[PDB]
Amino acid sequence: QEPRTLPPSPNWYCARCSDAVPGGLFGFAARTSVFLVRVGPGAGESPGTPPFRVIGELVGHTERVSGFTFSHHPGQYNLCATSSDDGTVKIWDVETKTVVTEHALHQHTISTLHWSPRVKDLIVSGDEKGVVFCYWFNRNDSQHLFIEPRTIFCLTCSPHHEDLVAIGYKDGIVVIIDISKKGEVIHRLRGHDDEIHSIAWCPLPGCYLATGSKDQTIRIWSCSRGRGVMILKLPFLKRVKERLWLTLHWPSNQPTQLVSSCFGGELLQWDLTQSWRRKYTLFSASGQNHSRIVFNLCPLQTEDDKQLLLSTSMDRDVKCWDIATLECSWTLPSLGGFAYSLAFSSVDIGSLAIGVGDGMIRVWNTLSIKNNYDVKNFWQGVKSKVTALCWHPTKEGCLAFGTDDGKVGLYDTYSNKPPQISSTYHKKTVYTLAWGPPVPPMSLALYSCGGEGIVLQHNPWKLSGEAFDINKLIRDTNSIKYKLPVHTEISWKADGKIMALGNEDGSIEIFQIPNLKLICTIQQHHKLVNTISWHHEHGSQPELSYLMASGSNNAVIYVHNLKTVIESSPESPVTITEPYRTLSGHTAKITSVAWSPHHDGRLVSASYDGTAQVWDALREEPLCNFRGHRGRLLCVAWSPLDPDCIYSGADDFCVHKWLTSMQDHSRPPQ
RNA sequence: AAUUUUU
Repeated sequence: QEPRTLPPSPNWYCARCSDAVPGGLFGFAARTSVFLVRVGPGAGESPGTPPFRVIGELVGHTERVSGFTFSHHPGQYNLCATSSDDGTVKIWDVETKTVVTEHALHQHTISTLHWSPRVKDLIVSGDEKGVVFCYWFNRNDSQHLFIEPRTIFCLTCSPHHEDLVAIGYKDGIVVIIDISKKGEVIHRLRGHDDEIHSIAWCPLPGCYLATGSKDQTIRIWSCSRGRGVMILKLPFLKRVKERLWLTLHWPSNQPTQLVSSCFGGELLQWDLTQSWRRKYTLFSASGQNHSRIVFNLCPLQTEDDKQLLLSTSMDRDVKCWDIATLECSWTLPSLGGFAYSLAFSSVDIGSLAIGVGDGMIRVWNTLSIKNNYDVKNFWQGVKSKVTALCWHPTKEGCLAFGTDDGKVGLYDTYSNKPPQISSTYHKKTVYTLAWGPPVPPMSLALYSCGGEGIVLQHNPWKLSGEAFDINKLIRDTNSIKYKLPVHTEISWKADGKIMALGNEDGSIEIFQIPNLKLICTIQQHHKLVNTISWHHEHGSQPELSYLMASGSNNAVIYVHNLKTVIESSPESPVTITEPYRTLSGHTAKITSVAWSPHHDGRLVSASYDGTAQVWDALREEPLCNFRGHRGRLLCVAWSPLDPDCIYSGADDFCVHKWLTSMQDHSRPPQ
């Protein structure tokens, strides 16, 4: 009864594209949005489950968000500012999730921005050209500063001095400017030999400064003396050149300690008291750690007075760290491509496979009591966009996948093995996979449909063996010498006695089990058919299994009843020109349709119009419309455990789990 | 694992 959101991956190589504020609110730049996560007691989570929840998304930017900064002024914790490759800096209100005000002052790509800790309405941003804008949103004032012709990597307002800002550059230079003095350089800090990844000011006054660099050192500067006081060299730890991003977190609670990032995304707490010994402590001493570099660290203090630290990483995980134990309280996984596919296993209830465009299958254990985002990654053998997924009907852990390259493979979810790869490769992208009875000349066979329109029948147990093109059986059995339509969808009836094929011309053909005799042809659709779905067998009316839903590049959805024609098994093929039911309201093509396992005659549709709609197919009534995605939907799967609950993925790198009863709208937008 | 990735 709780909606969940699998978000896009936090953006890489940004000095500050994630922040957090007291009372458990965290924000991180993913793709062209910022995602807000409530963490701590106020998340309202059930006990025994990580106390975090995705609650909001900041939609508005046209391009990659490069920077994100919360207001840390008491009473103003709801406002935040972002930066984007679209040249704009936007002030946001998290309560309403809308843009308070924006500016387009930078003339070059923005590097980072920072909300001033001493001026309520002052946000300072800087670009790759070296230009810095001081912006006071209260009365739209603006200051244009140029310090040096060098690329800015990071910038950090002094916490004790309103006029003091620290700027770190790609060449390793670090300078401290005064805003009152037209960004006059007060101090120039030379020592680093490589790009500056983060600047952290001492939380106490009396003016120390910490900098982290690709040159694998952390420097502590004295702003009064203007020179470095202490140099730290990142250690080499167990488990060619290694990528490194070196960010720093200087905890107010422990002024003595410093926590920076290390190779492979290890985290380190440095004890500055033991300067000469140069002691450090490794986070999670006892696979809870990141497997790739960490870009951002965000302190979060919950209302419980528990001190946490959120980390963002190239490994596409957001991790929450408890500062007291140095252990990982929870991890939030993320997607790095479009959610092309969504498949719920019949044998293993709860397990939902996700075909992602980053070339990695995710398996999400929806059933987990202890973990709401319990997701296992399968990258072996994929390496290509996963465009199609289909669980095995009987065998558990057996997962069939298809790729943009036309490759079809068979994964063992339970094993650590690489998947078996079918020797036969589709010429185009694999649109759909389906399990059904074997056909000549070949227990269950695996059927793959290529974007070139060829349906192939592979041997699951001898995937190395040549797959057979089903068109040959269709021609021989039905005595058909005309050129067969190119197939775009393959679907089996629940009994597996009937196979439906959808073709690029929009027609749909129905075949009988033994040797694929053509029983009937349906010509409702006038564009390529993307999706066909048969109704489940367990229902108040027995004849309900004969209902077939159909989705094409037109927005209209058709339902057909095939009990009359299937029962007749006529010697000569029958053509249906009239639909049993007509589902009208989408605005763009239909990518996927799915009948509900819990209710008779209830269909969910996904569409390029960016919405999913649920229908009572029998009364041709639109029940509810889900508008949470910000892109085109590609796939829908009904929850097999909850009747009100649906999963959809879209081209916005998002999977949403939403409740039919929670939607505010009945029908798709006009 | 690979990846300055974001079709």
